[PDB]
Amino acid sequence: QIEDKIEEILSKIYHIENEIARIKKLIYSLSQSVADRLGGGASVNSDGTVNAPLYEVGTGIYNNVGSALSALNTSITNTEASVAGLAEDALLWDESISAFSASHTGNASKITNLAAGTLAADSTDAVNGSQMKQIEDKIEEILSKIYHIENEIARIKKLI
Amino acid sequence: QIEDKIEEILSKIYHIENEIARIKKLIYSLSQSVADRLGGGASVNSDGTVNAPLYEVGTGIYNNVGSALSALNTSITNTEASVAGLAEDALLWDESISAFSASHTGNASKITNLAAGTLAADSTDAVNGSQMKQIEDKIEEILSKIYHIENEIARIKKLI
Amino acid sequence: QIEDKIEEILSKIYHIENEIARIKKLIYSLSQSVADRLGGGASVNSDGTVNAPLYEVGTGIYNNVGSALSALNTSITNTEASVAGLAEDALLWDESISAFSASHTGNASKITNLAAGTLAADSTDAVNGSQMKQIEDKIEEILSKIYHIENEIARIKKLI
Repeated sequence: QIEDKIEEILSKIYHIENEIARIKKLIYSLSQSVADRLGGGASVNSDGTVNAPLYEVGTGIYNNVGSALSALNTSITNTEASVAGLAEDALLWDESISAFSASHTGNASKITNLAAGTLAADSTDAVNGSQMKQIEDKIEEILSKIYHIENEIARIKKLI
Repeated sequence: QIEDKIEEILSKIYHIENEIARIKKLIYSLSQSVADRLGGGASVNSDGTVNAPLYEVGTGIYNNVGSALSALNTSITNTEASVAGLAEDALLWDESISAFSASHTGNASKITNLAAGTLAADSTDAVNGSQMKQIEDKIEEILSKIYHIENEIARIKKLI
Repeated sequence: QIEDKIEEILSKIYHIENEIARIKKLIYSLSQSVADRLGGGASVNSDGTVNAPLYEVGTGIYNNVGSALSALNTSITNTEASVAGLAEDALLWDESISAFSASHTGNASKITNLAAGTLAADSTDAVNGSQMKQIEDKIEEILSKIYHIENEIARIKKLI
C-alpha cells in the first residue's frame, strides 16, 4: 500500500493546486465587483487591492464614500441656510391675513425704491411718497385760495 | 523514516485542506459584509461576487456609489439654482436701509397687481393708482369751483 | 524513484503553504482597502470582515451607503419643498410686465403692515391707507368751506 499511498497523495495535491488557482481568481473577481459597485473610477490594483475612487462633490474631490457623503451633507446645509435667509427677508404672503405682509421682526415696515405708479382709474400700481407730496402741495394751494376768498368776502360783507 | 514521512505528509495535507475550507468561508463572509455595508439590496452572488446595489436618487436608479453621489450633487445644484433665482427676483428686506427694497437691477421699480387699500386712520394697507386718481379728480373739481367763485366775485367786485 | 517522489511532494507542499500564507494576506489587504474606500470609520474585524461605517447625515447615523444616500435624498427633497413654498408666497419680480407683482393665485392682492412713507418730492417710499385717509379728510373740509362760500355768495347775490 506504499506506491498507492503516493498515487493518491499526488492526486490530492493536484486537487489542492486546482482549488488555489480557483481561489486566486475568486479574490480578483470579488475585488473587481467591489470596484464596480463603488464606481468613481475605482479599479483593481496589481496587488489585488481596490484603488481609491475619485468622487466629485462641489469643487472638491473625495477618495472615500464617507468624505463624499459628508461633503453632500454640508452643501445641503449651506443651501438650507440660504433658503432660511430668504425666508427671513422676503416680503411674503400671510395666509392668516389674506395679504402680503410688510411686517419685519414684528414691526410694520417701509417699502422704498418704489418707482411712481400710473395714475388712472384702473391702475393697480402702488404709489409713492413723491406722488402723495404733489397732492399735498395742491391741497395747500387750494386752502390759500379759500382764505383769500374768505377775506375778499369779509371786506364786501362789512362794506355795504 | 519512509512510512513516517508519509504519515506526516498526509497530516500536513489534512491541515492544508482545513485551511482551504476556512479561506473559502472567509471570502464569502468578507463578500457578505461588503454587501451589507453598501446596502441598496447588494447581495452575494453564487460565484462569490457582490451583486450591484440599486440606489434611488430623484427619479433615477444608480448601480454604483459614484453615480448616486453624482446624482445627489446635481439635485443640490438644481435646488441652489432655484434659490439664486428667488434671490434675484424676490422683493427683499435691505438691512442697510432698514426697509423692504423695490430696487431691481439698480432701478426703482413698480409694484403692480395691487388691490386697493382700506382707507382709514389706522390702515397699514398700501394704496394704488386707481385710489390716487380718484383723489386727483376731486382736486380738479375743487379747482373749477374755485375759478367759478373768483369770477362770480370779480363780477360783483366791479359792479358796485 | 520512491525517495525522489517524496522529495518533490515535500517541495510542492512547501510551495502550497507559501501560497496559502500569501492568500491569507491578500484577503486582509483587500479587506483593508475596501474599509478605506468606504470611510466613515469602517475597519477590518478580527474575523476578516469589514466593520460597518458610521455616516452622519442630518441628525441621523447610517451604517451602510444606501441608507445614507436615501437620507441625503430626503434632505434635498425637504429643502426643495421649502424653496417651492417660498416661490408660491414671495412677492416676485415678473419679467413679462417689468415690475414686482402683488398677484396671488390669480388675484390682485393687498400689501398690509406697511409703515407710513416719507412725503417729500423725492421720496420713493410706498404710502399707506392712513396717509391717504388724512388727504381725504382735508378734501371733505375743503368742500364744506366751498359750500359755505356758495351760500354766502348766494345771499349777497339776491340781496342787491
